[PDB]
Order: sequence, then C-alpha cells, then structure tokens
Amino acid sequence: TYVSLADLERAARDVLPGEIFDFLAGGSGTEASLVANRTALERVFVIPRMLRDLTDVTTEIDIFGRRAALPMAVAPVAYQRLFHPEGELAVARAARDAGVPYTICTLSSVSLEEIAAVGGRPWFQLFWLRDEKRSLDLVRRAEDAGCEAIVFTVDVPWMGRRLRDMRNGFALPEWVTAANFEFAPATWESVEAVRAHTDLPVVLKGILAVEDARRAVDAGAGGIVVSNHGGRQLDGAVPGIEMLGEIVAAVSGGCEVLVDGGIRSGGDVLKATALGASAVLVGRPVMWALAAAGQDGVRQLLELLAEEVRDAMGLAGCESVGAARRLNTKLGV
Amino acid sequence: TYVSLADLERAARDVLPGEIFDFLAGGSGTEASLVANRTALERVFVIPRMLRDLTDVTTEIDIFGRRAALPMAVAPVAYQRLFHPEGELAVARAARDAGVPYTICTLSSVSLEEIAAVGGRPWFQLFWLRDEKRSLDLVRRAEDAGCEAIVFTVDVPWMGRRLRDMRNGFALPEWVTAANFEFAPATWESVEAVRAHTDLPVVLKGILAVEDARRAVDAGAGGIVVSNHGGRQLDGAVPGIEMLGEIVAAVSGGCEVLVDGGIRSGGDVLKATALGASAVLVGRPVMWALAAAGQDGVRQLLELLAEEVRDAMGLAGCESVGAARRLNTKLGV
Amino acid sequence: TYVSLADLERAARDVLPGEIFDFLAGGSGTEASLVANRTALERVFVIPRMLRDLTDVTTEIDIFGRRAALPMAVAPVAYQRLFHPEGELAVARAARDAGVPYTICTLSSVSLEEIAAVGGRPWFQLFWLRDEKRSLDLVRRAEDAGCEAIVFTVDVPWMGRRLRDMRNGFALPEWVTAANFEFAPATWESVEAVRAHTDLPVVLKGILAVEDARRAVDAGAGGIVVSNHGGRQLDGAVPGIEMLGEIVAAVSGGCEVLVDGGIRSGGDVLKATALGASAVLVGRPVMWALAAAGQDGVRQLLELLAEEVRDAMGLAGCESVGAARRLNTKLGV
Amino acid sequence: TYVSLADLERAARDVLPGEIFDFLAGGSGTEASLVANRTALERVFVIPRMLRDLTDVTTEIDIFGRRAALPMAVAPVAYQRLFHPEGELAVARAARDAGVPYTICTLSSVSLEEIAAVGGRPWFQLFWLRDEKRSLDLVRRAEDAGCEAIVFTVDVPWMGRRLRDMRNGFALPEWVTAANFEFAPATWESVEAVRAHTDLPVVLKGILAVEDARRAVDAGAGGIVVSNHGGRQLDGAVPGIEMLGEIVAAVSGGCEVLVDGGIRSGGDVLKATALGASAVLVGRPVMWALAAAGQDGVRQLLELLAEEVRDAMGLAGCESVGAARRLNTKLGV
Ligand SMILES: Cc1cc2nc3c(=O)[nH]c(=O)nc-3n(C[C@H](O)[C@H](O)[C@H](O)COP(=O)(O)O)c2cc1C
Ligand SMILES: Cc1cc2nc3c(=O)[nH]c(=O)nc-3n(C[C@H](O)[C@H](O)[C@H](O)COP(=O)(O)O)c2cc1C
Ligand SMILES: Cc1cc2nc3c(=O)[nH]c(=O)nc-3n(C[C@H](O)[C@H](O)[C@H](O)COP(=O)(O)O)c2cc1C
Ligand SMILES: Cc1cc2nc3c(=O)[nH]c(=O)nc-3n(C[C@H](O)[C@H](O)[C@H](O)COP(=O)(O)O)c2cc1C
Ligand SMILES: O=C(O)[C@H](O)c1ccccc1
Ligand SMILES: O=C(O)[C@H](O)c1ccccc1
Ligand SMILES: O=C(O)[C@H](O)c1ccccc1
Ligand SMILES: O=C(O)[C@H](O)c1ccccc1
Repeated sequence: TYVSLADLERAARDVLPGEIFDFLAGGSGTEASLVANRTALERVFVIPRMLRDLTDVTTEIDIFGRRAALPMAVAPVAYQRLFHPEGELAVARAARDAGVPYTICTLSSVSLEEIAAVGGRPWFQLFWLRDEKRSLDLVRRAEDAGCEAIVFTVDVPWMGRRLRDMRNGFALPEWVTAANFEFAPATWESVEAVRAHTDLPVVLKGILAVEDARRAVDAGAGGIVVSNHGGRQLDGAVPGIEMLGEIVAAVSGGCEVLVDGGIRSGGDVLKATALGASAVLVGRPVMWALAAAGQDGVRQLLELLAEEVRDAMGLAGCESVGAARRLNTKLGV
Repeated sequence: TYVSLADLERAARDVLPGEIFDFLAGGSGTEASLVANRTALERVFVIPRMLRDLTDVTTEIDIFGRRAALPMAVAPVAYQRLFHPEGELAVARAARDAGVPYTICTLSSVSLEEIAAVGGRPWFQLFWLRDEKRSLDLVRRAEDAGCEAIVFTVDVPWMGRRLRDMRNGFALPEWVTAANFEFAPATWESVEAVRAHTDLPVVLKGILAVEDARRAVDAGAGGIVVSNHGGRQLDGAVPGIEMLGEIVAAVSGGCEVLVDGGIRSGGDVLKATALGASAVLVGRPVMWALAAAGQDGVRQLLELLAEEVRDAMGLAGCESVGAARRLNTKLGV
Repeated sequence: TYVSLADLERAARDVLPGEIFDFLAGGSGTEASLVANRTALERVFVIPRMLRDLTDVTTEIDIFGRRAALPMAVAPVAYQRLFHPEGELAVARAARDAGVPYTICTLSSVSLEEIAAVGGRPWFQLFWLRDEKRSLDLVRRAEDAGCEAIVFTVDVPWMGRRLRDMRNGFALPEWVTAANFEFAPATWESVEAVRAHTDLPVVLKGILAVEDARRAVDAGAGGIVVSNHGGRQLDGAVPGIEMLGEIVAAVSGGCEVLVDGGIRSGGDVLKATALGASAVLVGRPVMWALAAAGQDGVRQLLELLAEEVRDAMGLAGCESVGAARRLNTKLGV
Repeated sequence: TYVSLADLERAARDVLPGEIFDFLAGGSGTEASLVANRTALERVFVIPRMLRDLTDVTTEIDIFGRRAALPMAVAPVAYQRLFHPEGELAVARAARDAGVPYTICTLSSVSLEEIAAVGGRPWFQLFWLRDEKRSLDLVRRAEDAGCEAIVFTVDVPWMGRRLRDMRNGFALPEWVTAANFEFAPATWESVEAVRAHTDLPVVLKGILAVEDARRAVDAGAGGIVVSNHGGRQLDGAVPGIEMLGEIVAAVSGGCEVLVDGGIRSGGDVLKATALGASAVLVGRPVMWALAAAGQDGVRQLLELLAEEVRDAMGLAGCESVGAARRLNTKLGV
C-alpha cells in the first residue's frame, strides 16, 4: 500500500541494479536542472477557493480530440525493459486501464505496433533520424498503428552528458534493444516536414523560450511541452515550471501547453494547472512503479495520483480542471 | 517552569503515545504547508517604535461584543480527550480563567453543553452536516448553551490526506467519541442558511483568497480566519500569514480578520497584529500544554503567552493592540 | 596571535564560566534578531572602486567634536567585571590607547568617575531612572567627569526575556555590583529633559523606525544609533543594518547616524559605512578580547580591527571614510 | 579519465602539500567572496533555444586580433612551480596546443621570455612596480617577446589578508622564485603611462563598478575583466558575474568584457556568455590539472572544457559564441 509517489522510489531503488537506477534517476552535468525542477515546484503555493459547488468534481480533460481521465499523460521514457521484463506493455496496459495517454517512444524496447495494439489511444514520440525519410516512415507507422499525436522531441540535437552513466560505464544489456529498428539535429524545417506528412496533432516537447512557444503555434503545432527533459539535457536549463506562466500568456490559447519535470503528486499537478498548463507529463515515478511491481505497480501509482488530483482540486474549490487553471498562486521561499 | 512554548512540545512528546502525537503534529501530504506556516512567520520582522507612553499597557481587545484579555482565542481542535482525560473541560476552564475565548468543536469529545457550562463566554465551531437541518440544530444548541459566535469551518469539504495517520493506521480509541452526536461540503448557500438562523456573529474559518474575504463581508460574516488549517488540508496551500495584509486591506474594516497557523510566541502574536490581524488562534501549543499537565498546563501556557505578548508590545512601543496594528514590518530571509 | 575576531570568541568561550558566556552571547526569545544581525551583514556586498590615489589612506573621523582613529566606538556593555577582574578599566585603557571612544555604562562595575579618569575622551550611556532627578544627576556626573556625549538608550523600557539567563538561573556574583549606585520607561519628554540639562550631544541608541530617526533630529539629538540592542530586546526586531540606508536618507545629514549589531570585521565596518553610517559600535567582540587577555587582549583586538578597516578601505578604493560612504552595495543571497 | 572539473580538484588535493593547496584554494577574510562566486553562477539559469541549424557549431572567437579556440583564456596565477616542476611551461604548452590564450604573470616562476618562446600567442599580466620605469620595462619586455595583450591587474594596491596563509605560516620554498626579477598602488595615471608606451591592447583586470568600466573605455582600454580576484582581495566584494550584465550594457561594445571567478564547466562558460561576456578566464581548475598530471593534465582539462562548451552551446541552440551572447537568462534560488 503506497500512500505517496516517494514510497515507490524507495521500492524501486531496492530492486533495480545500481547502474539502471542511475540511468533512470540521473541528469546531465552537475544535476543542477534536475534539482531545480523540484525546487521550482516547492516554491509555488496555491491560493485555494472555498465554498464552491463540488457536487460533481471531475478530473477529466479533452485533449488532441480524446477525453483523458486526468490532466496527465505518461512521459516518453526509452528502453522500459530495463525496469521490468514486460517493459512498455505493462505500462501501456496500466495507462489504458486508468484512462491516461501513454507516449510510445522511438527508442521503445517493444515495437510501437505491439504497444499500440494494447489499445488506450497512445501517442508517439519522435526523435529526428539522420536518415530523414526514415523519420517520416516512423511517423507513418505510428499513424497506421492508431497513435493519436506525434510528440516531436526538439531538445535533443544530441544526448546530454550523463555523468552517472559515464562513471558507471553504463550500456544496454544484450537483452534490451531499440525494437523499432544515427539521428540528426531537428530544425524548424523538420517540424514542417512532419506537419505536412500527417493529419495528427504535432506536439513539440522541450520548449523553454517564449519566442519558441510562439513560433511553435505559428508553425502549426497542436501543443508544446514546456520542459528541460528532466534535467537530462542542458545542465543549467531553466525548469519548465518557471517558464510556464509566461509561455501560457504568450500563446494565448493557440495550442495546448503541457509541462513536465518533477511532478510527484496530485498537488504538483494542481500547481501546474494553476500556472496554466493543459496537462502534465510524468516520467520517473511511472518507471519506479513499473520496477517495483510491474503492471499492477503502475496501476497503483495511477490510482494514487488520481486520488491526489481529485483531493487537491476539491480542497482548492475546483469542480473541473478549467477552474483549477483559474486559481492564483504565490511564490514562497 | 516553562519559559517558551517549545518547552511544552518537548513535554508533550514525552508523554503521548506516538500515534496520538502524530495525529496532533501532522499535516497533509508532504507537510509543505505545515512547514511554510513557520517559515512565513520567521521571515517577518517588526519595526518597533521607541519613547512612547507605556504607563498603562493593555493587551485587551473587544471582539464579537466581549472583552478578551489577549488578542488570542483557543483554536478548534477535535477530540481533546485524546490528549488528557479531562479533555475539553480542562482547556475550557483554563481559557475562562485567562480571559480568552475557547472554541468548542463540532467533534468535541465532551458535549458542547457541558463545555459551555464551564463559563467564560465560548465560541462554537461548525462543520456542515450532509444532513443539513442537523446543521442548523447544532447551531441552535450552541446558541441556547450561550456560545457567542459561530466559527464556520469552510476549508473542509472533506478531510485532507494525513499520511502520518495512514501510516500509523490511526483510529480513535474506543474511549473517545464525538460527544455531540456523514458531513457534506459547505457552500455560500450554507453560509446564508446559518446567517439567517442565528443572531450570533458568523466567522468563516479557512479563507485564503482575497476575493473570498470580500465575499465573506458581502455575505454578512462578522469575521474571517485567514488560515490553511495548520497545513492539514490542501498540501501546497499558501500560509494565512502570507495573505493577511492583502486581505486586511481588501475588507477595509468590514469584518474582524483573524489569522492562525504556527503562532508559537507573543512575538508571533505581535507580527500577526502588525500585519493587520484583529486576533490570532492558537491550536497545537494548547494541546501540548493539556497533554503535559492538564488544566494547570494550559493555565501555565496562557500565562506565558500573556507575558510574552505584553513584553513584545511594550518593547515595540505599543500601549494597546490598536497601536500594534499600526506597526510596520520588513520581510527578511 | 589572533588573525580574525572569531579567534577571540573561541578564546573567550574556553575561559569563561558557561553562564557568563551565555549572559554575553545570548539574545531574547528564540534569538531570531541576534541571528539576523549576522545574516543581514552577510547578504551585503560592496562594489569596490579601483585606481584611486591611496597615498594617504586615513581611517580617522570627526565625531561629537573629537577626532577618532577609526569609525568605531566600544558599545555600552554592562558589568564588565564579569569578564575580567580589571573590567571597565582594562577596556577603557585599551580604547584610549587605540584612539577610539569608549562608552561608560550606567550599569558599570567600576564607577564612571574612575573610568573617565583613565582619559581618552569617554562617552556615557544613560538608562532612565524611575527616580527621574537621579537621571539628570547621572548625566551631570558624567559631564563633570569629562564625558563627551550622552548615549541615551531608548529601547529598554524594561529588559527583554533572555531565555539562556532564565534557564541558567543567572545572577550577578556578589563581587560584581552597579558601581554608580528601579528604572522607568523613557519617553520623548525624557529626551527633552536631558537635552535641556546638558550641553553635550545627546545620542539616541536603539532607533529602528524611520519616523523615530526623523523625530530624533527634530528633538535636537546629535546622533542616533540604529540598533536592535544585539538582539537582546524585542525578539523579531529588524536588524539595524536593514534600516540604515533608509534612515540615512531620511535624516539627510541632520545628525550622525551610527549602527551596531554583528560587526565582526573591518569588512563589516566598510559595509556599514557604504550603507551610510558615520560610525559603528562594537560590543561582544570587545568583551571576548577582555575575557581572553585583559587590557592587552582588547589592544590586540583594536589593532586587528584597525588593520582590517584600513585593508578594506584601500582595496575598495577609499582614501577616507567619506569616500567609503559613497561606495555602492548590492544585496546577494 | 576526468569527466568534470571537480574530478581534477580531488586529484590535486591528494597530491599537493596542504599549505600549497591552501595558497591555491583560499580567499581573503571569511572567504565570503570566494563562496559567492560559486553561488552567483549557481543561481543563473539559461533559457535555451531549439530547432536551430547546428551543422557547423563553432566555439571560436576573435579577440585582441587573434582567433582563439574557445571563449576562454588561462587566468594569471603566480608561482606555478609551486604545483608541478614544469610550472608555467607545462601550462603554456597545453594552452598553445588547445588554441587558448595563456596569461604570463609578472610573478611567474619561469621568465616571461622562456614562457613566450613556447609559442601560442601569450598575454602578459602586469603588477605596477613602486619603481615605475621598471613597470614600463616589464611591459616592453613582454611586447619584445611577442605577448599580444597587457592584462593590467587593477585590484591589488596591495595583497589581501589570506587567513589560510597566515595560519599556515606559508612562504615560498627556496626552489620557487619570481623569475622576472616593492610594488605600488596603480592609478588611472599608471593606465595612461602604459597605454602611451605600447601598441598592444591594454586590458584592466579587476573592474566591478559600472563607472570604472565606463572610465576604462574612455581611458583607451581594449578590454576589462570583471572580477573580484577569485575572492582573494576585498572580502565582501561583489562577484563579477553579478555585475557583468550591467557593465556590458554600460560599455555598449566599446571594449571586450571578460569575466572570471568560479568558472568550473562549459555550462558556466555558457552562462557567462549569455550574460554578455566576450570570454572568461579560468584560474584554479588549470592549476588542479597541472598539480594532478602536469602538461598532460592541463591538456585533458582543456579538452574536457572544449567538449562541455560545445555540448552546452548546441543544447542551447547556438552555432556560434555570438548566438550564445543573445541567449536570455533567469535568476533562480
Ligand atoms: C530514463 C529516461 C529516459 C527518457 N527518454 C526520453 C525519450 O526517449 N524521449 C523524450 O522525449 N524524453 C525522454 N525522457 C524525458 C521524459 O520524457 C521527461 O521529459 C522527464 O522524465 C520528465 O521529468 P520527470 O521524470 O521528472 O517526471 C527520458 C527520461 C528518463 C528519466
Ligand atoms: C489535531 C487537530 C485537530 C483539529 N481539528 C479541527 C477542527 O475540528 N475544526 C477546525 O476548524 N479546525 C481544526 N483544526 C485546525 C485548527 O483549528 C487550526 O486552524 C490550526 O491548528 C492552527 O494552527 P496551529 O496548530 O499551528 O496553531 C485542528 C488542528 C489540529 C492540530
Ligand atoms: C552583555 C551585554 C550587555 C549590554 N548592556 C548594555 C547596556 O547596559 N546598555 C546599552 O545601551 N546596551 C547594552 N548592550 C547592547 C550593546 O550596546 C550593543 O547594542 C550590542 O552588543 C551590539 O551588538 P554586538 O554585540 O553584536 O556588537 C549590551 C550588550 C551585551 C552583549
Ligand atoms: C593561487 C592564485 C594566484 C593568483 N595570482 C594572480 C596574479 O599574480 N595576478 C592576477 O592578476 N591574478 C591572480 N590571481 C587571480 C586569478 O587571475 C583569477 O582572477 C581568479 O583565480 C579567478 O577565479 P578562479 O580561480 O575561480 O577561476 C590568482 C589566483 C590564484 C588562485
Ligand atoms: O533522456 C532521454 O531522452 C534518453 O535517455 C535519451 C535517449 C537517446 C538520446 C538522448 C536521450
Ligand atoms: O484537521 C481537522 O480539522 C481535524 O483533524 C478534522 C476532523 C474532521 C474532518 C477533517 C479534519
Ligand atoms: O542588554 C543589556 O542592555 C543589558 O544586559 C541590560 C542591563 C539592564 C537592563 C536591560 C538590559
Ligand atoms: O592573488 C594573487 O594575485 C596572488 O596570490 C598575489 C600575488 C602578489 C600580490 C597579491 C596577490
């Protein structure tokens, strides 16, 4: 019986080999951006409203044309067989059963078509390939398999310097492969190529500058994820949570604005919402639950987050996620 | 001989069973709001005035039609027999003898009429019942018994997630019951129902948004308590002390504005006053004193707070609480 | 060989009885204001100037009609025989030989006339007596003995709550007495009585509010000391260093503006100067040096501070204290 | 295999005698400015840009008429034979081979002409001599030997109070001497004397006030180094990184603006650039690498910094250093 997301991190550290726990936990460089994601959420306080009608509190949203049960999706995390033998299929099944979107990775350890067959209306995360037309082929595979959005990762012209991985000499076990199969830096040209090749909404993940948010709308994106890649890319990149309010104001409803990095409770989901997010992504905690207890672990985590989101919303006087977006906040110490 | 309120916490931790100390000490979630209540007071500094007439320093106030000896009341705390066998009666007697108002709880472990019979002009705290007309019956019982104000708790549509209690598996001992006897969320409609059913002042406890303070005045409240429920309700709710000055300015004398959360000395009372509070509530420390030494413990705590309030006021150049409200403050680190 | 003021605190803690070290070190209440005095100085950074003429760097000032060797005086500290058998006479002799003013206390453990006979042009600190005309008699004694200024302490309507002293049960040894011999709160009337009874400059020690600084000038004060009494009076009083710049601007040269609280190096003297102080007082460190090594200890401390002040000034491009007052500062973390 | 600059500090502490490690690591006074250099960088976050062309990322700059491989030079550090027997020659050879400028010190432990003979287009750091025409003789020696800029240190009218050195009784071993051979404070007159005696660019190192930056341009400087001398001069001097943006704006392209103090990664170089620096100096880390492994150690450090700078730039969307200067930043906690 886990009563917070931190109970699951403790359980995952017990089970996983050290080097795999480090691949999961780590960030780039000195891990300043990884720590700052948590700092930034901890400094945000909500100003709750009282005495509102809570007869029919709902945590549901509509996004990219589908109803979701919570304002949350599972973030793209590569190589989930590292954490549990059922890898992506375990997490995808749990997500489906919880009504939350699951992002299938370009570097998934089970093929995208197998994970899409689980059901649950899935999203697909794209890394740009050096071999471009292979890029558009992954996108078409994803669309043919029933994925509902293309989450184009735009913060990885190459992978950051993960010092834990270097120190550990980490490499994929022989038994974990990139099951969908040397990548190139993406540009605004790449975005347009993808937009022209699909009818699915294109979501740019890894935007932090206001002007890049605005350009994303101008480029025809359906959404952005305001994100420093969990502190795994530029060490010293600002947390997404610190940019979110400014970005929300700048796009002024022109696309969905998601945030990630450090979300560890339903109260953090409420903070993100109050700052203007349409939804959040959650990465590491979903992998902790997978490592600890497989599919059932992920189910328990999603049930716990659902309960915490509903609790937080109602304590704050919000019968709907839209009401939560109208909450005010105060930055503390 | 206790020389600070912290001496009493040490004494209560020694005597109480762990799970009961945790019920008392704990907050919701990660306990961020519980910690922030203390942080927020610690960052406030007073700018004292010198060379004023202190011939007749008085700590008295008039509130809800009665003189009180200090700008303080005992906060509503449920189930006080958990802490000492004499429970509410011990605290109520001490409060009476100190000249400070005592708030009788809807979840008192001794009936409201027994505690009111102690004397001391008492207040009554209301939780809204799912069974509404039972709500108005508790209010009428309280008024018939001589309570002087109705403290309507508006921040508990349901109880928060108290992880210490969950982890401990805490439940009331068989020997502690809700002696006044399934509740429902309160709304502004509920407030009006209460206001129409009583001539007593209605005080809304748990207001943090400025606009809710203003609506409270418009709704005919006689007072509000600016409060995050001691960090026991929404985890991430702003401390009341951080909202107080803004709220005081917004109501511009339309009702009494009390604050609670983390008050642990007469100097903290002075801070609250300087920020504009009419009075404060004190919760946990009163229970520490009750656990440590029963009625006499609570008497000692009230005498110590009285001394500290008078000391602080005079060192700050204030012959009256109104003068203290005109002090300026500076936020530090 | 002491190379910083902190070397002397270590030496004094070794020698003094615990309860006497606590009388010296302690503050009121939770000691928040005592800690904040240090915090506040630590957050101030100087913006030094380069490439100025330093041929004739001088640390001298003119104050209350006399040249002083440094922009520093020894603060009033009661009962110096607590620290060393030669008490006040040891400190006064050292101060004389260093060219810095020494403040003789109303609660000195050697009579004011004996300490004045040491020489060095001394100041006299006044506590207002309940018996008023005795007040004016102490002032006249001081003036007859050759004191050069009356430092009227205005922040002690009564003594603060020193919890270390309470816990230790501290009291003066039989062998330490108030050698100049039930006091009353001072008012603006008291200030005028003193001003009318002496031709010496009257300096009000313990001013923190801007308006009290202004009133001090209007009342004919020759100086003020911006001070929270070393955190020994109101617990939660703002540090003087945090008020200084505002106060300096408000009096706009109408009286000398001194500061105290936490000065522990020549660099801290430079900070105080840059914020606009005419001079600083130093309390605890002078007593550490007295406890450690008597007169010679105090001499060593004054020589070390002189060296640090001259070093700091010159590294900052300041050939005179007036130049140091024109330095700019930046508040950091 | 070192994967961060901190790996080299650990290696140098193992090898060097304590008193020599302290000479290198220490600062003046309480070491507040030394610590603040790190604090200040840690509070700066970069707002990276995405989706830019990174086909030809280059870390090169043009400065003082020469191409440099990175926006970095080796800071002047006296007496490098303290750290390794090959001293300056080892560091100069490494710097040459990495394409980065090396600053030859007036207090070098190998003569300036020997170090210049290594090649690599070197700079020369000047301390003003009490014997002035000797000053201009060092400058002419440097120019005759092929140095490309005169880095005039303007923050050392005399050496600061290094308490570690005092406590250790540190002095140069007999086997380390000032191989180029009682100095005097420099003034603006001295700057002009140097400017009139050389055609090389004159760079003033140790400027922190905005007005001194402006005067430097007016005086004909080719550059300034915004610097508190690694916290070794005035204890309480503001970090250069906290002044940099203001200074850059004030000179508005009138000279090159370099910064130093606490640069410990390529990400810190990116921060400095984003705040407007033309280039940085790096001191202590270069000496750590020299102590640990001599010339090859310094080569490894420069290769690691090159990799980190290129990584940071590209993750931030910058194909050139000029693009990096146009990045925005956000100050965090
Ligand atoms: C082990 C690991 C692998 C990841 N792999 C990818 C990836 O393949 N694609 C991607 O866009 N983001 C990837 N991310 C980043 C996440 O999508 C997400 O931005 C980050 O984990 C969110 O922060 P959180 O983990 O603090 O919730 C990865 C994160 C982790 C921890
Ligand atoms: C054990 C406990 C029980 C409480 N029960 C109630 C309650 O029944 N009604 C209510 O309005 N507040 C209740 N509160 C909140 C207090 O009235 C008050 O808002 C909070 O304790 C104030 O903070 P302090 O304890 O830091 O002084 C309770 C608090 C505690 C600690
Ligand atoms: C042991 C002790 C006794 C003091 N006695 C007096 C006093 O008799 N009169 C007075 O005006 N201030 C008194 N003070 C306050 C000092 O004058 C001064 O304001 C404070 O010590 C300055 O701070 P510092 O000790 O941090 O330098 C006393 C301080 C100490 C520590
Ligand atoms: C051991 C040591 C010796 C130094 N000697 C000189 C010097 O002779 N001339 C000079 O201008 N700066 C000198 N400096 C200061 C550096 O040039 C530089 O400003 C400072 O080291 C930069 O900070 P960093 O060490 O944090 O990178 C010295 C620094 C150290 C640590
Ligand atoms: O952090 C991630 O996205 C994941 O570890 C990853 C995989 C491949 C390239 C860069 C990064
Ligand atoms: O915190 C309190 O008010 C107290 O523990 C309580 C009792 C009943 C419901 C919610 C909360
Ligand atoms: O702090 C001081 O001034 C000193 O301890 C003191 C002495 C007498 C009354 C109040 C205070
Ligand atoms: O810090 C330095 O510049 C170096 O230690 C130094 C050498 C000579 C005088 C002052 C300072």
